[PDB]
Amino acid sequence: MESITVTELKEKILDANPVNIVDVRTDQETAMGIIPGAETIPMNSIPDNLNYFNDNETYYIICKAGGRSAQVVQYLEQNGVNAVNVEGGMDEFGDEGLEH
Ligand code: NA
Repeated sequence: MESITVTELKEKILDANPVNIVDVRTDQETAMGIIPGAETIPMNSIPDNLNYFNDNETYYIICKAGGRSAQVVQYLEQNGVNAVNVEGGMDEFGDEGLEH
């Protein structure tokens, strides 16, 4: 499985194009704020939303703590999707600069 740190993810903002981020937390959690540009698809619904993922692209998956997102990454890869886990989750990403 592939993974990157939150520090690495933030520095990605300084790159040419924005990366694809998928926030798999639940509704009330995302209600507290999300990373600008992130798509919200709860983990439980990932199996029914495979059509969202473009096979030619890569998706960075984030959750509250980093474990559940890793589970989603493995699931996605085993279904032909390119995914990377964001280590530490939103806990480590922090509550600064989020979209409310
Ligand atoms: Na959504």
